[PDB]
Amino acid sequence: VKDSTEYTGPESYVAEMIRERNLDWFPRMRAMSLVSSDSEGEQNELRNLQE
Amino acid sequence: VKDSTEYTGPESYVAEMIRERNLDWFPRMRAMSLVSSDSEGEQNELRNLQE
Repeated sequence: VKDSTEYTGPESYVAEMIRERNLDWFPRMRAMSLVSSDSEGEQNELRNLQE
Repeated sequence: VKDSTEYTGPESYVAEMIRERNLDWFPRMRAMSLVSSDSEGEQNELRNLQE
């Protein structure tokens, strides 16, 4: 010691206490992805939106 | 025998045981889509981000 956790818380716790431990949570996964999908999120969003 | 489942575980379971069976789961649806939406996800993301 040781420280861390332990110390942280425990120590404180102890011291003190309460809670610590736990809650619930642990493990589961939740995120893982979910936060990893967020990583692709900043990996495509600002890239295309700047390019 | 037979183987497958059976064997696977059962056988072982037996041997052994624990757990196986179951848990919771089954069915529901959851994904289916959901994994299918993931299929569109690789079907557009890397496509546009390479093109």
